[PDB]
Amino acid sequence: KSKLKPFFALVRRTNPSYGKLAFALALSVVTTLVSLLIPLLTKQLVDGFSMSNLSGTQIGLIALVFFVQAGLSAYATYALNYNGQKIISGLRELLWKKLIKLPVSYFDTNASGETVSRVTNDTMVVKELITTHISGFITGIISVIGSLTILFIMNWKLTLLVLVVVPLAALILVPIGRKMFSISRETQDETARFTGLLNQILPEIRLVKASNAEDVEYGRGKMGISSLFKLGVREAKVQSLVGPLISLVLMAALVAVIGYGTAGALVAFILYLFQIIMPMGQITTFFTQLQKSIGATERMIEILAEEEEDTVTGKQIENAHLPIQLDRVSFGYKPDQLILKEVSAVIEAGKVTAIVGPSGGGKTTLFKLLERFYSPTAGTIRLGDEPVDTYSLESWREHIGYVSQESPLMSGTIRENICYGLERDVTDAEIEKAAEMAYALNFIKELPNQFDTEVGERGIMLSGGQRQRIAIARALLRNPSILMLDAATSSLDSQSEKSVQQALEVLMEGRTTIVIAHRLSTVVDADQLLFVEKGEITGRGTHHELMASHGLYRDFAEQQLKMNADLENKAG
Amino acid sequence: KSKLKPFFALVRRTNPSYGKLAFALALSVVTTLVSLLIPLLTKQLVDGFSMSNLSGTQIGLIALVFFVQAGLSAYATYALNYNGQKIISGLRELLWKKLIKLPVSYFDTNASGETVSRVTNDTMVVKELITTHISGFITGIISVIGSLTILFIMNWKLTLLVLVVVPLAALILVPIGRKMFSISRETQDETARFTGLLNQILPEIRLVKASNAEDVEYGRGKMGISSLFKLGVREAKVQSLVGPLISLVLMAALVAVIGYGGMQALVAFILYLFQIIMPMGQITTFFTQLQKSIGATERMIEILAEEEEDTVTGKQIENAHLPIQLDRVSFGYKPDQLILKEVSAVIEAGKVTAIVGPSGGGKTTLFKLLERFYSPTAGTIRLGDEPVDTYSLESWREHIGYVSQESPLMSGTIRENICYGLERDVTDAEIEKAAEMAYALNFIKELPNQFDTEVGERGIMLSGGQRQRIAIARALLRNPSILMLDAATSSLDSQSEKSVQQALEVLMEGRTTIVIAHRLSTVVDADQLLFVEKGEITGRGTHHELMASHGLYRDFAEQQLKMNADLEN
Ligand SMILES: Nc1ncnc2c1ncn2[C@@H]1O[C@H](COP(=O)(O)OP(=O)(O)OP(=O)(O)O)[C@@H](O)[C@H]1O
Ligand SMILES: Nc1ncnc2c1ncn2[C@@H]1O[C@H](COP(=O)(O)OP(=O)(O)OP(=O)(O)O)[C@@H](O)[C@H]1O
Ligand SMILES: [Mg+2]
Ligand SMILES: [Mg+2]
Repeated sequence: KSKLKPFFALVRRTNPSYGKLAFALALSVVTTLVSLLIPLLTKQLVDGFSMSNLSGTQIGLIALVFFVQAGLSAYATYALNYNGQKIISGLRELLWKKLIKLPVSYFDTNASGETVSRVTNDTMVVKELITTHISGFITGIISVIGSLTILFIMNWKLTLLVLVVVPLAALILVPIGRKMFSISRETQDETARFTGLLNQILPEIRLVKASNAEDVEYGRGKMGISSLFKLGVREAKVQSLVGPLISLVLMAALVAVIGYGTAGALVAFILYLFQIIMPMGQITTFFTQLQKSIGATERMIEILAEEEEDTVTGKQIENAHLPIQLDRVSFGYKPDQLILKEVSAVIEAGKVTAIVGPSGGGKTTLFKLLERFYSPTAGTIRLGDEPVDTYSLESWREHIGYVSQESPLMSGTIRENICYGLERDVTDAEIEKAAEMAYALNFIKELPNQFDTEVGERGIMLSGGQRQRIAIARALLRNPSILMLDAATSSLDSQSEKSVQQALEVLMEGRTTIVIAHRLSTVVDADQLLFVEKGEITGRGTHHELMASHGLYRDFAEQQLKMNADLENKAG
Repeated sequence: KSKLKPFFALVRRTNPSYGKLAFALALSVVTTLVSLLIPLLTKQLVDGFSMSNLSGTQIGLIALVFFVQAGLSAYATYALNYNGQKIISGLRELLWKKLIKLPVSYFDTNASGETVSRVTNDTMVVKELITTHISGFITGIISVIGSLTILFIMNWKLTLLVLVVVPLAALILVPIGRKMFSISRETQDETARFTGLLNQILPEIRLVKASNAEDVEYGRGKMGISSLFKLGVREAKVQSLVGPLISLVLMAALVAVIGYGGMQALVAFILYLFQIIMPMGQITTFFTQLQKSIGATERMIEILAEEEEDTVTGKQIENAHLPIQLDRVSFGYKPDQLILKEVSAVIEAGKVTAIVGPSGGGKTTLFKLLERFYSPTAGTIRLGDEPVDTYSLESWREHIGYVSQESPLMSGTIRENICYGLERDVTDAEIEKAAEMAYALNFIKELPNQFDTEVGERGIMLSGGQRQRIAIARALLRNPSILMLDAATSSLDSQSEKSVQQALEVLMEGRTTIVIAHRLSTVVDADQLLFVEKGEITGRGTHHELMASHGLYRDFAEQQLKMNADLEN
């Protein structure tokens, strides 16, 4: 609740910080000791060196070493910074591993392109910190405890002033440190908004060439930056406010010396007291910059509490192959506004089931449900009269292939877009058979050499027709028990998909297959068919069995029949 | 060529840096003066102050006021940092405006998700810099010139040592500054690779749940970070190397005082000489961190030389409406491997032309050409017997609508996905007619209130079916002379698109329309049709005119006829 205890708990999860820093902090302490001891000895030494040269050859060597050991402080600056580079790299490690094992039901709410900078830019603020953080704080805290003990009159008999220098200053940093905390949470919640704007803009540059967007999306960037980030000077204004305020209470201690305070002691008293400031200007800098870190990490804390959606809790059950039964499952994408209404159907093995619905139904959502992404409230999904959750959470995903309604590809270099299914044993003499079972090898070999070809970002390299045929090979290399085709009519011609339908029939005969498609002439011979509508389903059986029996549509097909009856009489 | 002259030229383009910094640098100079003058006066003052409380009270209250002007240094630290915040914001301004006016023929080569961080993270390295950069450099350079003049014996009669302290140190920083420059260009060319990895991964999280990717794409991140960025400690190792090496030449000057002065003031000479180090430790820090900036900006320079693809060179010609003629245009996406082979066809006005080709042809690469993105080598594109380049470069884009083969949407809040065509005069009582002409208003009004609805990143809140119908409204709000539909069969059903075809026929009758589509039953009544194949075209005329006459395919249609003959029997 104190916003401080989790932060040291946060760096605690990066384990190996304790080892080398403990050595690294130690020699920086004695670095403060030798810098304490240096200016008093040389002024007596030179008087000592009036003798000069003799003491000098030997002491020249001595000083070189000594002065070489004055350069040993650089090794402390190195070794702190090395463990400084360790602690940031542990954050980026632990942030990234949590980031992909968390449920997909998070990412739909908040902006994948926003949270990505919270890996980078909400760590790099601790790199610049941890030099000024540690090294400045330790070098002062020994000097201030080194001051008042040698200011021995003022901590045993004149204590009533050295109990004013810290606590009255401590009241001053409290609104500053709180305001410093309310700023660093804002900028770091706006760097993420700023980078999130651009990654939702820059890959879509072909649309932003709409010739009126370029005068506008530039204007959104400037309104992104200058109204916020030059308005990030609000940090720097308060940052410079600390200057007078440390002194404005410190000189208040200085005027206090006449209210309570022989004369031979007063002159030495001023001499030691003015050695406090360059120490005191460091410790307050640390307490400022510390609260800068917290607001830059307070957002990063909450994304370490979301609940680890991939479990490997496989109880006794992964392997056998049984039919799939949906049992009154009703899904809500938002729990007060649901779109699926206790649908109940059975997916028998070895036979291609299909799903056909109009635009706006629950077609694709039932597929994302059948990857067990949500497993909603009312209803259970079972297989073999066994509930699908208790098998495992996502080792059951391994048995299934899946292609989306769109065709997604990462920064591919084509052969790696197909590869990571079996992920270790790709068997290069088999990918071409997965290409031949997808009509891919025909229009790949004329390109420069399948490996050597590189797709774009979202896969621009290849085009749109080649995109869909590439992604369908991903499911046909994983060799699944259960296929899941979402759009086999998406971006491909009738010449292609006839080879596709004639290919997977050799594959899938004891391996059941759920495929939805537009344009019902691709699922006419399916062994089952469904007609889903707005979260409800009103159909069963074969298409010929459904056309004569059911009287709901009776022209969904005839909407597509009359679009094809024109082609006969126009040709003959 | 010197890698330095463009950098000061780079900040020169951010104009207003000259104004306030000149005031800001000035009072920091006299801040160095008062810090020079302070420790000598007080030690003589306290002996005169011991003339009691009286000596202190009334002069000392001004000394508090004097100590308030010691806090005036903070205002210099502020005003430097304020102009420090100005110069970074000018970079992000000038980088962003150049970034979107440059040709699309750049972005296909290098990785939009890579170059985006070069807006942010290759500017923020100058923010931390410019405090340590300027303020540290100015506060030393006056002190070192303030030292040797008060070390007056050693710059007129013992000069032969103060001509060693700088130039022999200057040899030492040369490999360091060069190595420091070869490091900062690497990390900043790897922050961009690291962020570019994630934005090509994180929005595709539904695919990365392939259950074997999570154990792998996590491993690519760690191999991204730890093999490179904990290996970014190579900076910090050389960064700490400067410590001995400034002194290891400085004490070499110290041993030199007996080689020329030992046979011949010496006690006061040591006292002023040891005041040089905390100055000298600042100036070398500046020359280190300066070369850190250059490698973090050398990549940023070259993206200010690419050539401004939107010109507003409209010569005399924007407005009239004439047919479109392609004349032997041959496009290469790579100039030694071209895919379009001097295609020649004519697009007559008022009549829907279509294009149908198999997978792998040049069907869209002719649409992206028809937005004048490339305008390739062999051949000219003309309209009205007038070449299309000399009209304007992209004010001609305003007359045209266009939807892609995919359906793209930005972070929308639906009404803003349709809005920025006319971009100032959206006329809220008309968007619904642009929705009614796209079969959008039917399945929008049941959602929570068209404005209030928000799509996802790539429209993931909306459907796939709803995505395509939304994007097609964008062209039907701009009210074009020329439509360009790329996939009216993409993600939409036969119930939808029959309304779509029956809608735009009321719109397009004197407004010509180029539409490609799968599944030839949507272009059967087109007034012209083309059959493009691998960059070549082998068809003309009407479909019924092409089916009997041409003998190339003769079963491209029959490939789709026999798939529909099963539905009757
Ligand atoms: N936030 C959301 N997440 C997931 N699905 C949503 C969300 N909001 C709405 N939906 C619904 O998801 C449904 C299913 O989309 P689907 O996968 O069926 O697209 P499709 O298969 O192309 O079919 P359609 O043609 O009906 O869009 C849509 O009806 C849409 O209303
Ligand atoms: N970024 C790119 N720019 C231009 N051409 C590309 C690019 N990436 C790949 N290509 C090549 O351009 C060819 C043309 O594809 P096109 O633009 O016609 O897409 P398409 O209309 O979907 O093609 P099809 O419908 O024939 O599959 C592809 O075969 C591909 O080899
Ligand atoms: Mg889908
Ligand atoms: Mg296309």
